Amino acid sequence: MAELTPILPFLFLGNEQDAQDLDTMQRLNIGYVINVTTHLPLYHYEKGLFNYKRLPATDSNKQNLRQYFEEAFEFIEEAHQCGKGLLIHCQAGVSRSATIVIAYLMKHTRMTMTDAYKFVKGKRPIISPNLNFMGQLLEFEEDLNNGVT
Ligand SMILES: CC(C)(C)C(=O)CSc1ncc2ccc3ccccc3c2n1
Repeated sequence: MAELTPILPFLFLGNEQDAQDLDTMQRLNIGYVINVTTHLPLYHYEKGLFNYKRLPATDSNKQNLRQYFEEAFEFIEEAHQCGKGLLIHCQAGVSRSATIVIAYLMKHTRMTMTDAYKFVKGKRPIISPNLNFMGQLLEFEEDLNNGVT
C-alpha cells in the first residue's frame, strides 16, 4: 500500500496516504517530517516520535515555494547530520514535495534541474505537473550557477 520513495537513503518522498504508515516510517529510521501543505494534519504528532516542519503551501500557479527552500535544506541537513531519515510529503500528485526534493538535489548534490527531475521521476513515477514550480526550479538553477544562492 504505502510507498515511501527513497530519493536518497535518508530522504523520502510520499503523499498524504504514504505519510500515515507509521510502522514503515519507523522501520526506515525516519525522525523528521516536512509537511508541505496548509491543510493536512501533522500525522502522528501527538505520539512524540518525529520532528515536524510545515511549509504551508498550496498547489497553485501562484504559490511561492522558493521562499521555503533554504528552510527545508537546513531541516534535511539536520536529519542528515544525526543519521536519521526525513520524509517530505504533500498530496496525491506530490507536486509540492517533489519540487523541494529536486531543489535539494540541485543544491546539495549539484545535479542539474533536468537530471534531478529524471532522477526523482524514475523513483517516483507519478508526479503531477506544475508550470509555476518548474519556473521556480529554473530560476533556482540559474541562481546556483551564478553563485547567488
Ligand atoms: C516541478 C514538478 C516536480 C512539480 C513537476 O512539474 C513535475 S511534472 C513534468 N512533466 C514534464 C516535464 C518535461 C521537462 C522537465 C524538465 C525539468 C523539470 C521538469 C520537467 C517536466 N516535469
